[PDB]
Amino acid sequence: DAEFRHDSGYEVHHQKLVFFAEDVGSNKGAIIGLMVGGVVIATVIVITLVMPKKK
Repeated sequence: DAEFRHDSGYEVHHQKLVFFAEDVGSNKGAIIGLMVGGVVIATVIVITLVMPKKK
């Protein structure tokens, strides 16, 4: 039993982008730190997809 419990997608897992973060960030704060970083790095890429079609 592990499939009906309310936290099944956290109790049971396999591949996820945060497991690169777990590699560089020493600790939880830095591991989410880095994932919030990732959203800032991916948001800048999305801005620059848009300015060459708009300008």
